[PDB]
Amino acid sequence: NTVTLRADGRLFTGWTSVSVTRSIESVAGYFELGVNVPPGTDLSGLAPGKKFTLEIGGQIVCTGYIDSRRRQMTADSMKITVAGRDKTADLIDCAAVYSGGQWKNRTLEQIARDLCAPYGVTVRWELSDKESSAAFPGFTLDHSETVYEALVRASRARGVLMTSNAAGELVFSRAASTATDELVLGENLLTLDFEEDFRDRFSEYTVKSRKGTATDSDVTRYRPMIIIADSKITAKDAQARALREQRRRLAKSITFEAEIDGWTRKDGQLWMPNLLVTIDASKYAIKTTELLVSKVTLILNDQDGLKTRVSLAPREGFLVPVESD
Amino acid sequence: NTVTLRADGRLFTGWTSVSVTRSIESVAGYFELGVNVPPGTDLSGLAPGKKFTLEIGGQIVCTGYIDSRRRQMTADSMKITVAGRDKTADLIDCAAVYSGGQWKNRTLEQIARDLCAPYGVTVRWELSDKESSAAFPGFTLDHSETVYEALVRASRARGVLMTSNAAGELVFSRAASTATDELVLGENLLTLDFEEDFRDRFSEYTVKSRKGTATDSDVTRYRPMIIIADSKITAKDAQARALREQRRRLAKSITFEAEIDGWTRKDGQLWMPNLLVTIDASKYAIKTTELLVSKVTLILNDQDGLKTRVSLAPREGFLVPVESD
Amino acid sequence: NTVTLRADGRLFTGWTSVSVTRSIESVAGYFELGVNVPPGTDLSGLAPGKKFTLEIGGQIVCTGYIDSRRRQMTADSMKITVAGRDKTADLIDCAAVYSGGQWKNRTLEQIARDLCAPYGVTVRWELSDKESSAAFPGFTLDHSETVYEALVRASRARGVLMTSNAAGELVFSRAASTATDELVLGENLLTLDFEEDFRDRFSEYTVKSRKGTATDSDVTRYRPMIIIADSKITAKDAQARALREQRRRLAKSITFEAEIDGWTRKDGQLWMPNLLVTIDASKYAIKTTELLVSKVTLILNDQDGLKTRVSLAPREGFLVPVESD
Repeated sequence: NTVTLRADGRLFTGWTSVSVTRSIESVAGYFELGVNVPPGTDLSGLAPGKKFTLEIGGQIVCTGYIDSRRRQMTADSMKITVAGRDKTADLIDCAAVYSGGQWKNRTLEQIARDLCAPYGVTVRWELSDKESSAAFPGFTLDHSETVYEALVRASRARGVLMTSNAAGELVFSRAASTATDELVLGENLLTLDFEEDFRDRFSEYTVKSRKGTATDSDVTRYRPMIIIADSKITAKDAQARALREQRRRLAKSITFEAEIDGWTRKDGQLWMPNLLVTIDASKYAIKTTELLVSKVTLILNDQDGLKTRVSLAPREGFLVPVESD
Repeated sequence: NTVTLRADGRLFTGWTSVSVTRSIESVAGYFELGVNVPPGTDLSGLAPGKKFTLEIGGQIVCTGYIDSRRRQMTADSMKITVAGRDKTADLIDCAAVYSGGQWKNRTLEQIARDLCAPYGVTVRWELSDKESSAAFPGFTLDHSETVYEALVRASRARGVLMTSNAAGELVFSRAASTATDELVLGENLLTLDFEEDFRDRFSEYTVKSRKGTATDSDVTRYRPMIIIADSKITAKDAQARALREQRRRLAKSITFEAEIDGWTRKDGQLWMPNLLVTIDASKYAIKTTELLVSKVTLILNDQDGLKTRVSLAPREGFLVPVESD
Repeated sequence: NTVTLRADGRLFTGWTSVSVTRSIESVAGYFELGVNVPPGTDLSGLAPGKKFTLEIGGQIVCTGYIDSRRRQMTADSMKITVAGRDKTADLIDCAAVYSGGQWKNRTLEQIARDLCAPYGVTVRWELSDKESSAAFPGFTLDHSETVYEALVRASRARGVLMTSNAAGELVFSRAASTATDELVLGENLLTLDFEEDFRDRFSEYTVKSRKGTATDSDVTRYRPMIIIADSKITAKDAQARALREQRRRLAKSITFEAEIDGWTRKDGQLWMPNLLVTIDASKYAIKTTELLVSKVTLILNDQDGLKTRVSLAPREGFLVPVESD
């Protein structure tokens, strides 16, 4: 639909270039808009630091602060490029700070609340299982680490994913488990780039003399990878690390890059990551099972048209094994 | 004007490709010339290692040694590319060596003299204040560090910049403080690319439990960055490091990339870095204060013409805070 | 001639894109084939993990496992790209594993046998001198290092090169010493790119207080490089390391990139690395001595034709100095 940027209380529309990205791998979506402006156009509202809201046809798709403003000019004209990120960008950028220094008997959601507080970021817990909500006997910050880094460690200790959403909140969840969309070649799926790469896949991963391992049945030949770990590591944290490794490789090994027509799914909602979907390219013998959308890039160009780039990988690659500490 | 390369005592002119760069960030300017040569052309003088002098319309703009020679040929023709750097390149490349191993009650200028001596590089002290010239009770080299690295540490201990000039001398100074040129869009300024990027800017920088901090008023929201430092660090060396960090980010955050017509300034001199200037792009509401030229690239191409690329950033980004050791 | 890929027992031909690379620097040649396929084409045999044999006009040029399969499709057509490497790729990828953990009085060839065994890779010893075959009083693996890394250390301890060949075997040898081919500009040599770069060349290299050095007569001015090494290092392992450094720089400093017509040498054999050759570009005053082929890339494209890319550097750059441990 129509792209609108709400900044400095003002409203900006008419962008000739648009690119909005959001992925699981990150705790912050990114956006970038472009357009040529006639001399004498006030751009005071698109200044870095300005609070913004990025809307499309109405529904908000990103809220945070403007990161950058670029003006390229000649005697004749000027091209402006504005870029920003979800409020959660501060968590990725800045140090973890907590009046105390640690927590006692506090859950992940609770520790996140505290870390997020000074950044004015709200935490969104979308889990309803006992394991993930279990409290941490104790949790301590690690010298100057970012909020994001501290939370990766705690979230990893609870086997949950951390992401962000429009509105700019920190969301805790797990890879979608129910398929809700279908990509069909020739219809909503304009182009599909399916890549199966085993260069970094191993038959068995062994961490460190304590030890633990994870195997990968898809790798037909003997291909071991050894990971050196701390001497004092549970047979559990070993098996977990090993497994994390196997899944990370799976994720990067089996991938689909799809070009969708338009920006919305069948149900009208805008494409977003963490959606389980299926692909049908039968014409080329390709019909897939459950693929998780790891990333989405909504673009608008003159030589690209209104398209969405969707990256997908096996759901299993995004399950977070439980690792202590 | 006309580009001439004086090498092996000979004189070479007629280059079809020319690119000469000099920036504050470095202690050595770089150059590269190109041209197609008819079979049977002696290029023995453009051999790597050959001492050279690069002149433009007369005035020398770079002197050092040829670093490389490239010949690309077909049955029909050959394209030659020669590249070199100021004599000071050796200081960036090679180990710091000193018959003794340390100095006692010696100034920065004096320590530089010694380190530069074996490389046949002359030191140019362009400072006349007591602080910068203060002698070092003691100064010691650090296992295999380069001349450049040793001098960065000592120059940092005196809050001064280190650069090179035509003639290839090591120059000590501070960011220019007097504006002497004006870039006007449509006139001498053909194109301007103004970039304001706050992705790496923080509201406060804190180094390390000793501590010290520096804030950045331009960053409206709470965005802290913690820098872990040695336990035994002065409240001074802490505040200094913190401040260095703030300025380095400023430098990379607010930048202008300008395309100037020709190679000379209004007063006839060739463009060079460390010049305080002002920019006027009023047509697009842009009129700036004092910007320091951090880099200059003089180019000559068939599809570029005779132009100069000038990179500018706030002067304050280039002031060197005093840090001990 | 004709490019055929034997995979899954099947035979695939008609590739529109072909690129096969092999270089000394590596223990595994790489290949990649491309072609557009009509809907309904079975590609089950080109699946990652599949054992393959890459033949050209008959003679095999690479044998190993398929690493990747890529399918790019639109409603209209699909482009397939398959890539693989010599069997030896596993040695570069995987951990060194040995039922014991060490060897006693075993030669390089023997240690390689053992390390290679679980990967089903056969060792090819092409040396007949006493030094290289001398047994190691003792040799021990180093926590999780790859087979390739363990063997680099042992092969370095014997001054020999390690490479791979078609058939996918691990070969031990030394840089070819007899010239067997001549590249002549205008004839078999279509284009030549000769680069002489001294930016990373030093007059003297000194390792670490034990010490040892190597000089480089080609560097006319004083340019020292110091390499910090372990305190307990022989005056021998010092001189050796220093020399390795000098040769590595030589290799990257004086280089020729040549475009050969076709894929075969004069004697009919396909171009391969580790061939001593001479170049004659007299038309441009260039007639070289003995250059070693460090790499070869056999390509077939629509806008490139049937060509071979040959990279060459001074033979001396590839002699492996003896370093203990």
